[PDB]
Amino acid sequence: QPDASSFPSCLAGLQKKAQAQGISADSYERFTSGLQADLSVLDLLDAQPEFTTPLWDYLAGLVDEQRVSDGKAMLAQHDKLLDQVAARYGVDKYTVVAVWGVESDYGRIFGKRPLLTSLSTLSCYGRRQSFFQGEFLATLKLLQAGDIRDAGITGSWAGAFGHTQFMPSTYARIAVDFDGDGRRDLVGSVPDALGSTANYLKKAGWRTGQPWGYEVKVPADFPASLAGRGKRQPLSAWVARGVRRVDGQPLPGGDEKAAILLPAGAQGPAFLVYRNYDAIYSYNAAESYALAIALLSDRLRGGSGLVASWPTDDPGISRLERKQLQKALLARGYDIGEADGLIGTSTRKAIQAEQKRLGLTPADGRAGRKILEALKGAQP
Ligand SMILES: [Ca+2]
Repeated sequence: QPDASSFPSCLAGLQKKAQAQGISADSYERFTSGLQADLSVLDLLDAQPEFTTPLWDYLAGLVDEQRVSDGKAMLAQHDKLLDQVAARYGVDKYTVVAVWGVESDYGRIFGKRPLLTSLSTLSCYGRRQSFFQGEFLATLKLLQAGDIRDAGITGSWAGAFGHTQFMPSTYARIAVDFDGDGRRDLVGSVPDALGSTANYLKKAGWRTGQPWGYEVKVPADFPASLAGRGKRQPLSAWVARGVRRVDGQPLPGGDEKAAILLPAGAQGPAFLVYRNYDAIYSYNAAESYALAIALLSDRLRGGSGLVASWPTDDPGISRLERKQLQKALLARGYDIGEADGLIGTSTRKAIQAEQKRLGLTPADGRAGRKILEALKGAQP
């Protein structure tokens, strides 16, 4: 089993590796002095989840009306900067602000855990030590360079942090100094953050002026077997198969490769995705985040949102509504923690108990509209 007694020898070993890669002993002592193993970070790894979260729950929180209103506020406030970012990297401002909204809520996301604690612990314990050692050493190089200046910086357990939720190795490779002050500051500089977001997408293959894709309508008998991010066909093949834009307009046709996504079955919402969707997808390597960015970018361009409905009687609910649901559960005597809007195991267990009590099916523990409307009390 992991034991805290091994941590000092592990940290001392990493000092020699750090020195070999140009991190000074002074830097290493300054940034790692009083680091302690936090073995609780391993509780979040190779943890089998008890609950399944469908795509429409991710989208209800990532693309909620507050995310859309906040994004339109940022497009207004940062208009001139965003034009300069688009001019310098060839990525449109709606895409850049959509990524900023989904990844960090425009730089407002609470980092639960100190970066250097998570990464040093994961460098010394568990089954991914070599990977996390690279991330740990990349963080120390960024601190030595003064790109990062807060050794107590917080982020995800896996080391994603700042406006962009880059991991340290991504930060090293992709971060830009947009404002030209000699610092690549993705924590405190909105210019550096938006420029780095754009640079990430450019490096991932973004084609200037091309769409991510769009929502489409497929015919009743469209074969679900043809769908998937990996299964591209020329647009002419999709036209031949009766695929159309959701407003009935034809596709462009010709020879450009595109995939159809049917994340919720042959008559659920359908998406035609181009190479720029693949660039977006690379940021989180998860359809939930990739379609959140694409659909938020559609809302920020003044789109009304998804035309098709998800196959549920229980639509997802906003971040504000998740807080209302958590307050409702606390009011009914479920000790689920703070009403922070994060739907974790404690909340989902209380939802499932209420679903079974109320005869709601499925008793899936989802934070959906059905349980919200059932449990809301006074002044939600
Ligand atoms: Ca800068």
